[PDB]
Amino acid sequence: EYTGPESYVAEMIRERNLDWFPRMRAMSLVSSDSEGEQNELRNLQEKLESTMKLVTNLSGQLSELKDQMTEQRKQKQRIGLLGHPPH
Amino acid sequence: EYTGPESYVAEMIRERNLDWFPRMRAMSLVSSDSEGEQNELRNLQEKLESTMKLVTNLSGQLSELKDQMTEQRKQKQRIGLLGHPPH
Ligand SMILES: [Ca+2]
Ligand SMILES: [Ca+2]
Repeated sequence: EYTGPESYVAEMIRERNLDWFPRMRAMSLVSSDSEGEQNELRNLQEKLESTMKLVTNLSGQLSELKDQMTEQRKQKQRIGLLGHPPH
Repeated sequence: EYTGPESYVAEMIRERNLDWFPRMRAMSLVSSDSEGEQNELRNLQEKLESTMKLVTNLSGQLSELKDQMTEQRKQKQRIGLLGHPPH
C-alpha cells in the first residue's frame, strides 16, 4: 500500500542514500515568480513576427507578378504603339 | 478627527500588532528606478507588432481575392480563347 512518494523514499532508504532531504531550498522562497515567463512570451512573439516573413512574402510576390505583367503591358503601350503609326 | 493613515495606525495599535514599522526598507534606496518599465514598453510593443497580424492579414486577403479573380480571368485568356478559333 505504498503511495507514490512514499515508495520512492522507501527505496532511497534501502539504497542508503540521503539525497531526498531538502538542502538550502524552501518552497516559500521559491514561490516568487519574479515576473518570469516574460522571456518565453518575448521569444514566441519574436518568432511570430519572424513568421511574418512568410505572411508578407506571399503578399509581396502575389503583388509583384501582377505588377510586372502590368508593367509588361505598359511596355507594350510604348513598343507596340511605336510601330503602329504609318509613314 | 483621525486622518487617513493615523486612524489605521490607531487600529493597528489596538490590535497589538507591530507590522506597520518599516523593516529593512527605506524610501531613499527604493528611489532608484533602474531604467524600469522598459519591460512593460517591450511587452506592449511586442503585442503591437503581434497586432500587425490582423493589420496585415486584411491587406493580404483583400489583395489575394483580387489576385485570384484576375488569375481566373487570365485562365480564361487561355481556355476561352483556345476554343474560339475555328477549324
Ligand atoms: Ca498503490
Ligand atoms: Ca476625516
